[PDB]
Amino acid sequence: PQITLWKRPLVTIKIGGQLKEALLDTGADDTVIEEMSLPGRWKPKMIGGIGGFIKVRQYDQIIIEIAGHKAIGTVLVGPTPVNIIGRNLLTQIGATLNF
Amino acid sequence: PQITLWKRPLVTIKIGGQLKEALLDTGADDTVIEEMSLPGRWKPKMIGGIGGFIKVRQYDQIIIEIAGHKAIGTVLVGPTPVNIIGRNLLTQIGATLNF
Ligand SMILES: CC(C)(C)NC(=O)[C@@H]1C[C@@H]2CCCC[C@@H]2CN1C[C@@H](O)[C@H](Cc1ccccc1)NC(=O)[C@H](CC(N)=O)NC(=O)c1ccc2ccccc2n1
Ligand SMILES: [Cl-]
Ligand SMILES: [Cl-]
Ligand SMILES: [Cl-]
Ligand SMILES: [Cl-]
Ligand SMILES: [Cl-]
Ligand SMILES: [Cl-]
Ligand code: NA
Repeated sequence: PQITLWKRPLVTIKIGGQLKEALLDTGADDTVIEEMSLPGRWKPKMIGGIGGFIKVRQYDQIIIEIAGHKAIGTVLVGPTPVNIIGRNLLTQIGATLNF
Repeated sequence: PQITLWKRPLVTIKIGGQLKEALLDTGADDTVIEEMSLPGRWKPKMIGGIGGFIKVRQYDQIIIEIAGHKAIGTVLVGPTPVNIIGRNLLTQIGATLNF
């Protein structure tokens, strides 16, 4: 499907067995998800945005469903006010920006 | 025109007669440009993202060119580490997300 940008590009995702809303974000290098109880090994990482950096948990090889597309990759979990799907997973599902 | 996301989606912009590089960011409501001198009336605003908030100058009705496309809209000027083209201008250049 094709998504115009008149509204935030929000989609349903599945992660750890749970349905969530997240923002398709071409301006993000990485995927960051709100604090949740996710199984898997992780390590601490700093990630940055406008306003500086936050401390997140980095989980590798996490299976995530994005608008019905499966993808496996790194997920960061931390105090974001919004779930965002970054380029590391957008590429996995074949997303592109067109105009 | 189609842009894959294996790398940051950066393009050349012209603002205030100066050339700059900016990120096309479907996750950003607003367009934010690094500190520069811009003619025009403006008002203070604070905008928020991953590490929190920054103070910006809001300029309305700025003529800007993005990847060869003309647009006129609101531009926020402030201490962002990366120039960002948000949805307010991406809709004017007819960007869509495909996947
Ligand atoms: C630009 C503004 C209008 C502030 N909007 C936003 O920030 C909204 C805020 C929303 C709510 C909080 C959760 C994030 C979403 C999406 N964003 C946009 C969103 O696209 C935002 C834009 C951006 C890009 C680069 C640098 C700064 C900011 N990207 C990001 O926040 C991602 C997060 C990540 N690490 O994956 N940052 C980066 O990918 C990134 C890249 C280069 C950097 C260089 C120096 C410092 C920081 C850097 N951060
Ligand atoms: Cl809009
Ligand atoms: Cl566990
Ligand atoms: Cl290169
Ligand atoms: Cl000033
Ligand atoms: Cl005006
Ligand atoms: Cl003109
Ligand atoms: Na041109």
